[PDB]
Amino acid sequence: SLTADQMVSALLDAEPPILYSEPFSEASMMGLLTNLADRELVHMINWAKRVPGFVDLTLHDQVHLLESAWLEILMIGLVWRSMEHPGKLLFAPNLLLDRNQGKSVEGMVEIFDMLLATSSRFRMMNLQGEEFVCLKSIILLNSGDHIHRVLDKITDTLIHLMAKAGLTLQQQHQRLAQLLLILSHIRHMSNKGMEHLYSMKSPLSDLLLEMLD
Amino acid sequence: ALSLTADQMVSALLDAEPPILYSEYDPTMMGLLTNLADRELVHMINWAKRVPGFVDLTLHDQVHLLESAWLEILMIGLVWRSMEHPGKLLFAPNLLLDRNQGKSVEGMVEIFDMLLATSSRFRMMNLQGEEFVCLKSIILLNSGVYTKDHIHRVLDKITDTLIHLMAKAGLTLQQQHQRLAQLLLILSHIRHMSNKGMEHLYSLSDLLLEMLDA
Ligand SMILES: CC/C(=C(\c1ccc(O)cc1)c1ccc(OCCN(C)C)cc1)c1ccccc1
Ligand SMILES: CC/C(=C(\c1ccc(O)cc1)c1ccc(OCCN(C)C)cc1)c1ccccc1
Repeated sequence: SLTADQMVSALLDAEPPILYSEPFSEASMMGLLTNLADRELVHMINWAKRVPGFVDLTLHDQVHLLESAWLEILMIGLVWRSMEHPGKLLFAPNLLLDRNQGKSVEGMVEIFDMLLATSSRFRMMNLQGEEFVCLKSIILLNSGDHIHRVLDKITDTLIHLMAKAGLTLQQQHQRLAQLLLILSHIRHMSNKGMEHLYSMKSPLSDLLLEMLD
Repeated sequence: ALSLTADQMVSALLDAEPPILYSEYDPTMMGLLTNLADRELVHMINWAKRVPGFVDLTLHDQVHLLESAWLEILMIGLVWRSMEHPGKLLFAPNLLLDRNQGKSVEGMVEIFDMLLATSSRFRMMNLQGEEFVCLKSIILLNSGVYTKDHIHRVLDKITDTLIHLMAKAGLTLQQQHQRLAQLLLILSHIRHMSNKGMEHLYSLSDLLLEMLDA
């Protein structure tokens, strides 16, 4: 219903805050991130409810979308924070880790490097905040009819941002392609992430349902 | 390679297309799929070498891109040929499985329904052959690009090719970048399905370098 520019403003206003973290072992480092993550998830839900077209979906669909996309969203949020910190990841203002410390957790050295590669790619493209919030909304809606019309609106919005940037048509859809292809790499990183979290001993849906309702 | 046109890009990719192989005739499942995939893999190497700008890369990079994308390439091919067979996957012309047949297969418990939905998606989008071969080429160059400027230059060109096909088809410019977005978002799902497959298979850098010595 809305215009390409008020879509930007609405999403920007719905942006979650940057939370603070609470040598490392494997269990203490994953304790830090899990905590930050679970705190971060509360704010993600409130953000999702303010993404245009989300609350119009059934509760069953809202939960399902967040359930499959939550790690993707945390990761692209992490990458966005670490953009101006080459060779490092900004989990929190009080938790900036280089590649060296990432070996505290086994199997995390691979995922770590994939996040750093994404961060450099965003810097190479000089990703804007107006585009970032658009990419993040797409992730929430795509990873899981009405949804596609909303997704089609975000595409127009992204194009609108690139057209106002002074870009000709060729560089516009080229950049659009470049951006969306990164999401495939983000999905990949999430998949490898779920594995590791599954490779651990023992409520998201409970948290999702509790806060969404 | 960077100086081709959209029509020359399409023409090169279409003639680079691998043949649809058959499952081994033996009247008297993962074994059949493994056998089929390994024979398909040999044709994939020949195809990849015909993808514009792929041979401009080093031998090491060619191996890396293929080891990262091979299952995605096989899966999108599976989805493509299963398009006009609703609610059923066409692994081979003589190996056609529907859902209940597929539910009883090793670890295809998750991806079968995903592959069908992807096939449903392409069908209701009316995916053209010219678009398909473009998407498959994109997969080849993009899957391992993060795990280099020439690669992104070829990708941008395949993007230019896709847009041209949509403009010629008679789509408005708004419909053009919308369709392009839809197609590329699907690649995320295909990446997702591949990961699910790789894991199950996990329970190479070698053989590729062997095949590309040709
Ligand atoms: C990439 C860092 C990370 C997590 C993370 C990323 C971004 C962010 O802002 C916060 C954390 C991470 C770690 C643990 C985690 O667990 C939450 C789920 N619990 C309830 C099991 C989630 C994300 C991670 C995820 C999986 C495996 C290893 C590490
Ligand atoms: C989706 C069907 C499939 C295979 C397949 C897909 C498309 C195609 O055209 C042909 C086959 C599949 C099955 C086995 C397989 O193994 C080859 C590698 N071997 C040496 C381990 C590859 C793909 C599969 C992949 C992973 C797990 C379970 C099934």
